[PDB]
Amino acid sequence: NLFKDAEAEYRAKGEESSLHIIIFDELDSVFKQRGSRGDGTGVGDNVVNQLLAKMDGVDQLNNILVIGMTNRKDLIDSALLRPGRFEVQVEIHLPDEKGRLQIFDIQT
Amino acid sequence: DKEFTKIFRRAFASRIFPPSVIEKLGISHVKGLLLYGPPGTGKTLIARKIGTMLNAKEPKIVNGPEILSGSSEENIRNLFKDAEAEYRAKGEESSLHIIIFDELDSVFKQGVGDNVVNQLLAKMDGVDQLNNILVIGMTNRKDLIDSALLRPGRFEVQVEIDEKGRLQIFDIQTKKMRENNMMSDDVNLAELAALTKNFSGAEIEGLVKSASSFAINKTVNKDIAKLKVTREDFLNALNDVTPAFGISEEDLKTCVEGGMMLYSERVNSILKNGARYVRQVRESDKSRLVSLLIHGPAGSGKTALAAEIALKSGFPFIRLISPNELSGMSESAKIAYIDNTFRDAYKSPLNILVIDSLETLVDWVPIGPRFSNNILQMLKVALKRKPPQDRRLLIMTTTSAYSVLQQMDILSCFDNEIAVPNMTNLDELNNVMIESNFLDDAGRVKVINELSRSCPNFNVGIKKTLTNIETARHDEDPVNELVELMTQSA
Ligand SMILES: Nc1ncnc2c1ncn2[C@@H]1O[C@H](COP(=O)(O)OP(=O)(O)OP(=O)(O)O)[C@@H](O)[C@H]1O
Repeated sequence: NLFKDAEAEYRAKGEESSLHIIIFDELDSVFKQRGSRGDGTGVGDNVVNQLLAKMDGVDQLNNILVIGMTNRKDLIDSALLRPGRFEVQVEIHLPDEKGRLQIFDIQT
Repeated sequence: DKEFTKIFRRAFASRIFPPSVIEKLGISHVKGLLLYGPPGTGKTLIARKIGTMLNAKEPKIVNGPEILSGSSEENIRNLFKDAEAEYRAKGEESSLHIIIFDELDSVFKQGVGDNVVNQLLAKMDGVDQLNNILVIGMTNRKDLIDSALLRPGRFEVQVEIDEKGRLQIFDIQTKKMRENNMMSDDVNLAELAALTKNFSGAEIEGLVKSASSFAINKTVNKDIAKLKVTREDFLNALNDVTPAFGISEEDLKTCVEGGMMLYSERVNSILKNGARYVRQVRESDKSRLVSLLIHGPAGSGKTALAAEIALKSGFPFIRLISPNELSGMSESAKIAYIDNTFRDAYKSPLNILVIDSLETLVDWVPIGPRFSNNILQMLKVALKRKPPQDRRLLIMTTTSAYSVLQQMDILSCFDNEIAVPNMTNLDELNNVMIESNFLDDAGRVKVINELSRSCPNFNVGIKKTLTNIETARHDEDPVNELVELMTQSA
């Protein structure tokens, strides 16, 4: 239900469609490994399948950029770490001394 | 092509004969074909091409993970309705139906994933004699396949899935940019192929996009006509993408990083003997296994010499077994790593294998004495095993504890020994000094005079000489350092 606006604008205006960006906080919360097992309600697996279907079989939606912020990459399902799905991964590490000075300046 | 011939000749031959003969004799057509290999080999491509090439029924492509849904069993059983009805209508005349299940191991692991197996096994064999259905199972991980399916009569045939092809796919990708006169002539595609050794198609697309990205950056902080992709972007973008392979040929090149000096003729003699043995292995058809031992005082330099001989050999296959690779492993892991390293040397017409510091692999310490008997026995057995038919090995092992090996009685396993004595005459020191351009002529003439009056017999290893020269270069370039230091290391 989140992608309806992008689909509508794409269908309406071809390549003139503006850029729509949606960002998923706490990505590892729901999209854990889809082979966890447990013999119970499967709503924790069809969620990944739905997102993967709307992200891979996009039907040529080329005006969407999803940003995912997390603290533990290892827990993310491996199926989403491949070309065409979350390609670029940027690591943010601890600041350097000059960055420390910049942060101190900004804070004060 | 070889697999393409095997699968066609052996499996897909029975259907050619007139149907009545098959019906009468009772010969049974092979049912299962398992194509396996690393990701990106194109297993899906081959699966698709097989159906069209053989003029078979339109393939039913179904994703492995999508199988997840009693409705899963309903789908599995419904899959076979068309083939069952078609065979019922005609019989032996039914056309060949092919079903491909991508990522078989995803759902067919050792309870939807169990009921699916139940349905498939119930339909596949027993009451049914449908020889018109061919199921192709493709998986990147062969070990994960259920044992219930790994048995005779099911998936009998297993098939395992280059530089030129890589260049061709590069051309395929580049066509659009090259045609529109936006590519500089300096870019050598073959060079990029030589750089990309362990990359798959998606990685190639990624490198293309990143290299273009650098050209994009060059413009943005109406001259769009000058947007050109340069070789520098291709060189720079290589840092983003990464492969998932490994090579040890580099390890055999770093061991000689310090280079040769030819400070004495015996070095040339040893090299000559090595080139003789390599030729002997190359030419004789009876000598299918040659073992050599290279022994000498510690620090004289033995790994570098063997690595040099191996690099001069030029054989298709060369490898090194060094302690560094085994560090941190448990015993049951070392014994398997050593076994695998040997088992991978029997798949090529000519092979060279180098073993480094034999006594260190065995964990020898003289206080006990303590050592690991299992690895010792494994190596002793391996060093005498003849390779399979028509394949030839050359093994060179380096050691520094000749006496210990004598005690263990392992010495009977080697065919010949080569001794490498460390330099003792000041002439060799002069050669090394001129080779290392340590000092001018006057200093290099005074050093010998200073030494001759203090230490007539030199007896120092080359490694120590090099390190001493390096450390003396800084404190006091004049002789007043070196002669002392070396006298201290005598
Ligand atoms: N025959 C040789 N001629 C010239 N340089 C050599 C020769 N052998 C070894 N060296 C130099 O010695 C350096 C280190 O020697 P190397 O590692 O082979 O010693 P080693 O005696 O095998 O060592 P270890 O003491 O670990 O048993 C190499 O970088 C190489 O440049």
